[PDB]
Amino acid sequence: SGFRKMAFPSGKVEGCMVQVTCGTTTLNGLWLDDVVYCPRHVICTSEDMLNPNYEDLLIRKSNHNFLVQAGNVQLRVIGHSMQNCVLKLKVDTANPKTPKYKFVRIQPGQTFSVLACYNGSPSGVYQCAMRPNFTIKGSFLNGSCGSVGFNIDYDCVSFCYMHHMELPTGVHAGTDLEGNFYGPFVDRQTAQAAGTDTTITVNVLAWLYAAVINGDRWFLNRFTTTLNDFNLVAMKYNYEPLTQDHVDILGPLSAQTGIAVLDMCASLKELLQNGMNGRTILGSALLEDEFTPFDVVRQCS
Amino acid sequence: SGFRKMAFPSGKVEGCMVQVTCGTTTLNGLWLDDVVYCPRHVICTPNYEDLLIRKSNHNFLVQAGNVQLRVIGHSMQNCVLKLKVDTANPKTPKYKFVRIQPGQTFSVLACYNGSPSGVYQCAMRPNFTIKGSFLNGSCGSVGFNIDYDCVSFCYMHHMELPTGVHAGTDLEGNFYGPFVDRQTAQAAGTDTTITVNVLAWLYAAVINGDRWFLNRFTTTLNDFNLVAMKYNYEPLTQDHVDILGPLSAQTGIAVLDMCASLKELLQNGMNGRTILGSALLEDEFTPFDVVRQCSGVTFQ
Ligand SMILES: *[C@](O)(C(=O)NC1CC1)[C@H](CCC)NC(=O)[C@@H]1[C@H]2CCC[C@H]2CN1C(=O)[C@@H](NC(=O)[C@@H](NC(=O)c1cnccn1)C1CCCCC1)C(C)(C)C
Ligand SMILES: [Cl-]
Ligand SMILES: [Cl-]
Repeated sequence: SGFRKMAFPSGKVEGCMVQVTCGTTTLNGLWLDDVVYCPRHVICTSEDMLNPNYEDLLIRKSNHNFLVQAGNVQLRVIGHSMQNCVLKLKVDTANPKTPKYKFVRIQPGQTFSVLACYNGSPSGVYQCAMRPNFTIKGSFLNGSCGSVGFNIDYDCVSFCYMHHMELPTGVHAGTDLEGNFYGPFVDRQTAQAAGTDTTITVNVLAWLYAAVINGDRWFLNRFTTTLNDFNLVAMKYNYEPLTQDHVDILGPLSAQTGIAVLDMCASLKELLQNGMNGRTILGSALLEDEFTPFDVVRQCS
Repeated sequence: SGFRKMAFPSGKVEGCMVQVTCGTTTLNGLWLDDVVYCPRHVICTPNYEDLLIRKSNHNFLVQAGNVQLRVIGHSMQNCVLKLKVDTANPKTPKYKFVRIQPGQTFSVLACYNGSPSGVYQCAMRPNFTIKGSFLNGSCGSVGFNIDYDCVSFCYMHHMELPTGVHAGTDLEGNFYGPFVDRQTAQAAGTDTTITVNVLAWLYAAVINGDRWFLNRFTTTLNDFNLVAMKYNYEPLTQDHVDILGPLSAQTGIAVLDMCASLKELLQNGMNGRTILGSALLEDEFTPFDVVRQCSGVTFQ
């Protein structure tokens, strides 16, 4: 029993972390096989972060302008290339600690573990979600760029995030491991508005199912709703629309608990109307939206 | 910016986890140097001395991945089994065994069949339980802190209590709390809130720009402790005040000034507001956890 914000064990990722220095900029890189991946803005100066011409800056660099440190060992850079907003440094050594891995681009609502690192060394591991507005609510200080997000379903590491910047509201933006930003963001210091964030409805329902599995029934009611009436109400609380895909996805937790998906929707509608009235669900006084249907089945079964 | 429930990096501990099988019971062991540690209840179907006498070394199946370890010795220490093996763990980190106090936090590496499955942060509750997340097969999962490349092992998981909270031992097999490794009736005591940790988390909030709950008021240790008692909060000691000293100095909010904030929150509630995305007063971050996370301390 119990229900925690549970991260993946970080060891497979810790053995991939290195420090990358170009100029006076030091940040983290990810060493897989004979390639180090890091944010391309490691090549930028103070005098040019508004409108950097990355192609013009990179052509001016030598392999020897990149200092790559794995523990107290310098790796030899024998080549460099840019893929979207990630820099790929070819190095003379394959990482002997390279795990089984893949690169996956995730959808809003998906969860992943972050290993927050400084100077190529890990500080901590925590759980995050890709917000509907394509930010993440991370915990990152200066130096954390090149920290990664990952899942480890079944001994294979799925890299899904690389950290690049903090927005003025204190939330975070970054790329997949192909260097494509999540959301409308660019690696420039120009002003860039994050969309209004919304609550991940399918995740809140998954968590209510986790609560029932763990023996909490207080918030259930005798009512049902149509999907369309649910979405009309939930939109008024800045909840994401629930789609038929989401209803299908909740089918197995519905089967395990014997509570129909649109019956649980009616419970959520009442909780938005009433609040908790001094009660808690799985030790929270708020409706939690950073557990996916898959995360609930992983932790509860 | 940002403030998350952050665990220690788990890599040093992942390389120590093994599967222990005795008869029909499979659970987790911790492999350090040439010894595997696990709950003594692995030998059960209790008179532990007697049950153990009847076991030869080959009764204990220890697997480190798909490699069998050879057991050459077995002894009991309190409620832990120590299995001597013929090979030292070449992945043994710098470590020590420590016994923590109620209110102290640590990371749990939840494991099944000797395989790490997840990591989370929790606190030893004032009632000596932990609010963990554990299914059948999780016994022998361990809790730990890291302090500059040294792993301090503090917890080994033994059982779930009827309310769904968890009980276990230090790595010398001494239970936290008034629990026994027996199928008899046992209950979590009334729990209380870890006051010094709530104050640390309000400092984390202020560092992260969440300031609405701050007020002009200050209090006394004596006046606040009468309010703490009233709200089933642990007493705040002068040592706790001294421990929050760095956060007082960094934020400009003295501890008894923050206590007057906490009094108002206990008396009044949060009036529809949140702190660091919580509608509850969070008590599973220590002062050291807040300094750690907000200053970017790393592990070697
Ligand atoms: C990272 O590269 C790093 O760890 N570097 C090691 C120390 C040497 C670093 C992480 C900093 C917290 N990231 C950055 O420096 C990035 C790079 C890459 C893209 C832009 C630059 C600047 N930057 C930032 O994260 C900045 N963020 C911003 O400038 C945002 N704007 C504001 O925060 C802001 C605040 N008040 C008024 C006006 N603007 C913008 C917002 C829109 C998207 C782009 C970033 C700082 C300010 C350094 C956090
Ligand atoms: Cl996805
Ligand atoms: Cl969290």
